[PDB]
Amino acid sequence: ASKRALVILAKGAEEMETVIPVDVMRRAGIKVTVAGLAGKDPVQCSRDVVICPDASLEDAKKEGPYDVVVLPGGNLGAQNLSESAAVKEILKEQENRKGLIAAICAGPTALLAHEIGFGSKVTTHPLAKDKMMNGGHYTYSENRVEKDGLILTSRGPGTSFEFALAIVEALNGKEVAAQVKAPLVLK
Amino acid sequence: ASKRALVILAKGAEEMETVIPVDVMRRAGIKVTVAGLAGKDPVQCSRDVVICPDASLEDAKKEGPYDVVVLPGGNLGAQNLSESAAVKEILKEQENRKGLIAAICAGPTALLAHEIGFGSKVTTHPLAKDKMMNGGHYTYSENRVEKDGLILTSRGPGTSFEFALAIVEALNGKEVAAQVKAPLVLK
Ligand SMILES: *[C@@]1(=O)C(=O)[N]C2=C([C])[C]=[C][C]=C21
Ligand SMILES: *[C@@]1(=O)C(=O)[N]C2=C([C])[C]=[C][C]=C21
Ligand SMILES: [Cl-]
Ligand SMILES: [Cl-]
Repeated sequence: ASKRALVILAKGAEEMETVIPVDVMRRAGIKVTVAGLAGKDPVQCSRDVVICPDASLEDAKKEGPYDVVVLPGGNLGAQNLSESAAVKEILKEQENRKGLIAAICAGPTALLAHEIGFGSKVTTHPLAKDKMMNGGHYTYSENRVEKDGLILTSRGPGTSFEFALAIVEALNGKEVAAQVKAPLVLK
Repeated sequence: ASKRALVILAKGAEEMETVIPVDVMRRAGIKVTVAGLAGKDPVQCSRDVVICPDASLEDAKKEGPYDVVVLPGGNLGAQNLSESAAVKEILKEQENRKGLIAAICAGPTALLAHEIGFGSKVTTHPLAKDKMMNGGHYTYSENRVEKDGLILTSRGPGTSFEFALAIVEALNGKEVAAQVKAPLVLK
């Protein structure tokens, strides 16, 4: 049975941090749902790329749970995720069931907002560190990708391939990740 | 005056190779037009990410010329670009005016199709080499990014940041490219 990923797409999401994981996960044979926070309508990302979601979050929630819940960054996207009671509910559920939660750049700050994964070692974008560390609820890491307990985090657009491949490894194993990686022409 | 980029978006385009250059160029202050080959409607990319173009190609052509014309890859996207008389016209015009032409992965095969830049040193995805080299009209390179005469080429999703930053350097200079690069958290 194929693994399933939920990628939550909010206004102001970093479009690279959205598309790279979506695409790489699909290359891995993961069934990915790009779910619009606001509804079914197209989403204006941080650098004005407009992406049509596969479904509203409301509807995608009905088809859960998922093997991974993915939170892109972009400061304003992460802020929208942080303010959402629907996101809170999804993440709490995922945490309760011991499922993978993945977040990149400023995305991990939504974990703080929703009180998810306290005590975990995490990374963020350098510019998001102080926000993430308010209260000392996590242990900070400068690794490009970090993973502790349920929580997989990464730093920025430039770590998005590494982040995506870590998700692939967690869901489908090291061999599939390596097979997906090779045709990408990564460094 | 800001530099201007035309990114031609066809069905089957590799969405990473589309979004990374769009986003990075916008970070550089370049005015980017994502132009839909088929018209104004949303475009289903290779891994099913759906992107709404800024304009149809028909309309974007009217606002040219541009400082760079960018051809994403994705085999089926590149094939659609290769078959298009409108693309032929745009590239011929850009070549005639000694403007930058940039293409990635299988994207450079559209240059072959349209007889653009013969004699240039080029790279492609490894799997697109034999197509690109049919007739020996170009000189092949294994560099991650290659640039010769008017023609800037690159290899794959994993070289997209390098490709984008090369475009930024060509248009806006080395210092802007470096400033845009730093916050990305590239290796
Ligand atoms: C991330 O994409 C993000 O979420 N925030 C941020 C900043 C402030 C700079 C560069 C990259 C990013
Ligand atoms: C490129 O994106 C492309 O245009 N073609 C291709 C192939 C065949 C494999 C991996 C990446 C790419
Ligand atoms: Cl941001
Ligand atoms: Cl392809």
